[PDB]
Amino acid sequence: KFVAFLDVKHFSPEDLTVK
Repeated sequence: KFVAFLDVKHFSPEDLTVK
């Protein structure tokens, strides 16, 4: 969840891991 390094973007199509 929240994988965009934006910390303000709901979800992302480039999810790699839990991070």
